[PDB]
Amino acid sequence: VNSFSGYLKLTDNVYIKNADIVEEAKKVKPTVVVNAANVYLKHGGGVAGALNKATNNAMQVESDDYIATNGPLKVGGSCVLSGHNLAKHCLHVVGPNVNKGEDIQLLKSAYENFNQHEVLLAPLLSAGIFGADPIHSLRVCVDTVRTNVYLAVFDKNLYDKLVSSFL
Ligand SMILES: O=C(O)c1cccc2c1OCO2
Repeated sequence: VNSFSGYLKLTDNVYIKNADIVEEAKKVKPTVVVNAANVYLKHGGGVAGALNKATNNAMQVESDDYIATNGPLKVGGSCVLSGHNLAKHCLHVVGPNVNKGEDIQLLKSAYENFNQHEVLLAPLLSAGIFGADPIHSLRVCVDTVRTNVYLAVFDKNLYDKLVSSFL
């Protein structure tokens, strides 16, 4: 049993809810929240800007030190950093950004990072301002992630379309 409430069950391991991932993280304090990161960990907008704002920019300060030491992530890659006030840990995952021309096949590699964690609160990778089709992102998630993933979908309209169209 875990703390997640109000989710619709899609599969054995994937759950979905219409929710602001920031408000959800603040309520649940999950072990792992996933950030929709870029390779520079520049948390300007979308999910990353919202998560970082909720940490009062502490996420960005920590991220800048990580990049100064390690250099940029790979598209499809990840790193584990602090969850600050939102979670124990933040798994920063880089899905391909279609609005930069990145290979959508890298979305499966991105979701494979989730399998290193037993339970996660996450957004749909490469959705929103990363430009991918969220229906596709949900299918890759279901077909890739084997650990227990609680997906937060901010837009109610999109949430209802994802549920209604789910195979
Ligand atoms: O997927 C998004 O575009 C998004 C952007 C910001 C915050 C969020 C989101 O979904 C969960 O909560």
